[PDB]
Amino acid sequence: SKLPKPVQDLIKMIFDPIDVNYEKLKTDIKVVDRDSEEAEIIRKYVKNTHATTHNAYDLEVIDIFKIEREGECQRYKPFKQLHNRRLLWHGSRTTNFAGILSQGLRIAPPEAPVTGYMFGKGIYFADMVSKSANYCHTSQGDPIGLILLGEVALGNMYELKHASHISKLPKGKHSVKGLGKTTPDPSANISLDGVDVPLGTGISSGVNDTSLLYNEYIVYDIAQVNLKYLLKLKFNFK
Ligand SMILES: NC(=O)c1cccc2nc(-c3ccc(C(=O)NCCc4nc5ccccc5[nH]4)cc3)[nH]c12
Ligand SMILES: OC[C@H]1O[C@@](CO)(O[C@H]2O[C@H](CO)[C@@H](O)[C@H](O)[C@H]2O)[C@@H](O)[C@@H]1O
Repeated sequence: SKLPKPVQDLIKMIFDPIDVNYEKLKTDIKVVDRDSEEAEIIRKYVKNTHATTHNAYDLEVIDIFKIEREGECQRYKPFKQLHNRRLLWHGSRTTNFAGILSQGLRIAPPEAPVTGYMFGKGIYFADMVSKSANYCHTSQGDPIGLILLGEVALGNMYELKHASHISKLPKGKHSVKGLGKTTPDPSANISLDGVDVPLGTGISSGVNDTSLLYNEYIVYDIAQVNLKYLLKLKFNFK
């Protein structure tokens, strides 16, 4: 295989020779240099947005991959210039990633219940790396996890303090923001190619009557998501 060794390692991690498995993902995968500005920004995002109540583990970045899923950017076009585009976290079990990279993030079918979907059947993201990392269900035995950075086209946000359990938004609303008590310091936000990166260290939001500790972002159209990076993380438990 002519692929870089980090990419070979990733392929083995989420699965028949290696190259056919790579072509099975239908995804261009490049290694972001560890000494690049991209990598510095992403490591800062990981460092600053770890919650205090997720003190069960520390996160260390092993490898950062730049991913382009076949056809995804072509279908994100309708939302490419939509205001309020943010770079957000999405965690998931390693076992799922083979699907995620080949089919993209997807929404539960209409026949599925709304139980367990705090803000309806959609695609969920976080601005706190620990909140997304919790959804990797990493164990002390296998302390390596995968997590996505995705450009989400949030547009006009429906800001909610309590759960709705429905996936239908009012007219002129493109996403839902679950308001948490703690948000990244907005004066530290930066723009990485027209896309906001809320990598500020956590502070209080002032939102009082909220059921969430940290923010959530939900979109209800797969075309509103554009995966940009895939991180491999060492979980260091206490
Ligand atoms: N992955 C992230 O980075 C991420 C980030 C921020 C908020 C997030 N919410 C989810 C989430 C939601 C819903 C589901 C989901 O299949 N429920 C349906 C199944 C179900 N029945 C339940 C009944 C009770 C309690 C929990 C339940 N989950 C999974 C993940 N993932 C989030
Ligand atoms: O009521 C939705 C509101 O937003 C728009 C933006 O074009 O549609 C977005 O929101 C819906 C989410 O439920 C989806 O129908 C659609 O895919 C999504 O882009 C408008 O259609 C509408 O005014």
